[PDB]
Amino acid sequence: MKRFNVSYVEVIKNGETISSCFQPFQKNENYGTITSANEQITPVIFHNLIMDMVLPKVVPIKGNKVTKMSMNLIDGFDCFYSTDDHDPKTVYVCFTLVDIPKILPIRILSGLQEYESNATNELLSSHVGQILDSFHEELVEYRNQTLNS
Repeated sequence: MKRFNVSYVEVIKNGETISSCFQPFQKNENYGTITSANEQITPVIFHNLIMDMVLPKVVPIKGNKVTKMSMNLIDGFDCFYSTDDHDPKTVYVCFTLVDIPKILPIRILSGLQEYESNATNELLSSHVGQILDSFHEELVEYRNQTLNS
């Protein structure tokens, strides 16, 4: 099937990871990418990627929300960064799969903002998945706002 899955969701508070959603899967039924040549990297690689690339080039969003570094931090996954809706010292960096378009990670971070919890290396991951399922529902709902049929 054609589903989604944020490979690694590393949150950041004051330039320091607060939460993290780093869990392997080996492309189960979401998106073909990780399975062997993308399950060795440690959250630190991404945590340092972000911190060393994203953080030193992050922004509190002015009218984008969940923007990809477009710097090619690493190969195999897609890396974007979304700062808190009211706390620049509370970023939200996601590490989806290159196969994954540029819309899930957007709903993931913006989604975590839908809740009130996302400050643990096993909490944000929650809404990430709970937002993942509801994500598509939005993609479907999105196909009926101003269309003919």
